[PDB]
Amino acid sequence: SNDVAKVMKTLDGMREGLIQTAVELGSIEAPTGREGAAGDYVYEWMARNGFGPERVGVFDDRFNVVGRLRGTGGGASLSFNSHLDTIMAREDTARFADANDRIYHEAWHEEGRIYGYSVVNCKGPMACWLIAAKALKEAGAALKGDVVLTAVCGEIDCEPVDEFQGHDYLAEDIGARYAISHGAISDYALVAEATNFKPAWVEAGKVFLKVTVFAGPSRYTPYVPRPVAALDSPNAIVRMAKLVEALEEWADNYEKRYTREYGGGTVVPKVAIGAIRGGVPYKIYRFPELCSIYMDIRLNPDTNPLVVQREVEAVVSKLGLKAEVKPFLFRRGYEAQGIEPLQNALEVAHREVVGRPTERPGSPECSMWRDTNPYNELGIPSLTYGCGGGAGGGNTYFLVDDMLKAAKVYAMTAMDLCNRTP
Amino acid sequence: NDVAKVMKTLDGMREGLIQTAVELGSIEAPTGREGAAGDYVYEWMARNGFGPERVGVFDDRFNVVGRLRGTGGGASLSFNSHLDTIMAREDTARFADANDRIYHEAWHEEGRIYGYSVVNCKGPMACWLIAAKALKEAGAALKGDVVLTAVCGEIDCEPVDEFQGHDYLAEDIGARYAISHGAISDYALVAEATNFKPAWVEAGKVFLKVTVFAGPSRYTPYVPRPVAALDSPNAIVRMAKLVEALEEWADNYEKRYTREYGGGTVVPKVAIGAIRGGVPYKIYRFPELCSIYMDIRLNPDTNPLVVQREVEAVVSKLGLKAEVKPFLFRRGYEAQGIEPLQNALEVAHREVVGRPTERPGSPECSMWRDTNPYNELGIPSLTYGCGGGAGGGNTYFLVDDMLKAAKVYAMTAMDLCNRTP
Ligand SMILES: O=C(O)c1cc([N+](=O)[O-])ccc1O
Ligand SMILES: O=C(O)c1cc([N+](=O)[O-])ccc1O
Ligand SMILES: [Mn+2]
Ligand SMILES: [Mn+2]
Repeated sequence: SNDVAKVMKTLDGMREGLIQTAVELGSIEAPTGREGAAGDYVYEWMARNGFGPERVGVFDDRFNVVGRLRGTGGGASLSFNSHLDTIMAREDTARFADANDRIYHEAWHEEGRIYGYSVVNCKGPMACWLIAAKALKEAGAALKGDVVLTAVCGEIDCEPVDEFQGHDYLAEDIGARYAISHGAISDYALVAEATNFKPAWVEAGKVFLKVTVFAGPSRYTPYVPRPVAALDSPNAIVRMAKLVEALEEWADNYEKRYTREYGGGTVVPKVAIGAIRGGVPYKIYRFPELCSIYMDIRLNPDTNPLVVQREVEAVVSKLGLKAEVKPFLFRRGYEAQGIEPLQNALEVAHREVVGRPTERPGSPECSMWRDTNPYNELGIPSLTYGCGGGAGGGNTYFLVDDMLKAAKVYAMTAMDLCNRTP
Repeated sequence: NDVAKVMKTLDGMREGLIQTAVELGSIEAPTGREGAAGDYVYEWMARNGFGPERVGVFDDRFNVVGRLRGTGGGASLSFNSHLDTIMAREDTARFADANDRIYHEAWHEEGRIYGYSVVNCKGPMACWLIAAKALKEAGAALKGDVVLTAVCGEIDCEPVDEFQGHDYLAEDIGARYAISHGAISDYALVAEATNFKPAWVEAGKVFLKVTVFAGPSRYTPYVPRPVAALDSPNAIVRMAKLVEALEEWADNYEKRYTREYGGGTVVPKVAIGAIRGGVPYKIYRFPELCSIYMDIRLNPDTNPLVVQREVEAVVSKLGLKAEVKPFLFRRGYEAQGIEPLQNALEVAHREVVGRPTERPGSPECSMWRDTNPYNELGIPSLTYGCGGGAGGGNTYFLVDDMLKAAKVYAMTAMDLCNRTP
């Protein structure tokens, strides 16, 4: 009844705490690889507010933080999940025209909006359910089941390859899936990231390909043969340039050919060339005999990675090029099974706070990697839901009013779902 | 055909097979220190031109992945075995004689090769390493690639409480990591010890830490007696009562959740693997708490939370205050779309062994093996090897049997890798 109203009033009074928590958290430097400090904040925040957190991680400076709001007994568990890492590092001048742009690294309340990529993704939705949990506890809401509060590291799609290995470059393998596999299990799970108040419970897989084109023989610049046809060039960089336009057209058709509609959303799987190199910049007097490209290829839940690899091998084959197409990352995407209880609990809350039925999610938010996948993979029916446009968009701010709305929806969802008997 | 040629090659590789298993089995490599074994296999693969790569989370605990590349257009088959062994010389806490011999060494006697390190799992590993060599030296025609995968951390060690990170990790940095970072293929054969009996279902597991509470703490000259066990201020005493209740629950668990699948019969068992409270060097006050650590195997269709509730209920029935906390959960799977590999292996087996395959023993279907990650990731996978399981514990292989296995592995590959995906 009004045990909802009681909590809602409480949250209305926590607006200033909602802001500060988001800003203090968003202000912390925490790109993937250095989320340690961000975790420490969240651990101690949970600690002060009595959620009894544990650090659950593979490395001592890169870990997940898990706390709980324990219930009276006999109810279903709900996890809330957001990630501690952010996209931009001040380091990476190789990816951004202005790696040191204020919006990439800081977070502030102007207006009544909160700006910062670190807030959109993801500190942000995290602040929303942290506050939401605080409300439930202090309003003394009746919950039979546990609320699991899971702040994870390494959600962002950084992966090791070649000589870039270990602690510095790992992400998802030590993130959510690790936390869940080591205790953070629950009946259902809500991943709080930015959709536009549109729930999604399908997500994409991905396979990463390293395509290395071979050529040669190496020649000192005064001996290079000219003129020669591009595809016959001894310079592997030259050949690769030709392979790139062939691959871009293949990609244009890929996303359309493998578009697929699920109940949880329409998956539009896209392809991008994310990195190139060959050979080394500090020794350029001989062109390279080889040159590599690095491809991000998203998968719908029903696409086998090897199928995609053969398609790419075929593009190369059509050009008459000798190349190695080697996969160095594979993760599966999933659509949730048995999602209705969480779907419904959320739907009820959403119509109360936002006012209309929920809409079908935007394709990009269904066609990415979010941590709904590890939960789903492990039998915890899971969806994603939060305010604002995705940072991949790129949105750069949240409205404070919308964040408050979300925190209300999160709390309401919990009060419904956590009072069911499993 | 091109088969007889391979068989004859294998008949001639008998001493290389022995040498490889023994040199491999001789290396100290309990889970947590599989580095040296990883180094050996890499160099073995390098010598035979399989172009290996090291794929790992740490630079001294890694997986080794190589390929025997095909002409093009066939199905890919992985062969998988693990680099770690069960017993460490350190483990005086689990074995009465931690420094035996069978636990740590490996040697050629009869026409046997002895050593737990050989049964599990250097030897089945040797079997397919040799098989690949035979295939390569005989110039066998294969349309599809053969992927050679030696993984770390297969064995069920897991971090818990204060034991975290590098030293205590196992499965999270092993096979699933290797597969997730490149070692993918169409099908996968995990070579571990069955008795030439294929299995393609495997069990999951949930580990529970159960802590019983009591108190108040008392200096020994003040301890209240007599008191009923369940009322003792000593948490150790209460835990002792709970242990018996849990053993009773365990006896019935395995029968209640027994389940037969197409891939084998799963009988999920329960063991109390560890206990502690409090510390041995401050015993003048009994502990207000005491913990137990439970290994509970799950069939593929059991939700871990269900098991947690069953145990919480056991505690509740005794009037005890306890915390039941899970610290490990992994799912077990039955393979889907296994038929092509099942058939390829069956045909090979009948040719080499002479009779049809028999149904696997329940324990080989009801454990953790690396068929689970492959299946989880959509690569249909079964287990097959020679000899009795180390969990048995068998302590040797017959070399004749090891040779038979390598032949089955080789033939399986020649069939499957020439079918169109
Ligand atoms: O949730 C997101 O929008 C999101 C975006 C990126 N990104 O733009 O790189 C990465 C991870 C994310 O979750
Ligand atoms: O594969 C096995 O038989 C096996 C046995 C043990 N064990 O007996 O402890 C552990 C891991 C294994 O894979
Ligand atoms: Mn995100
Ligand atoms: Mn084994």
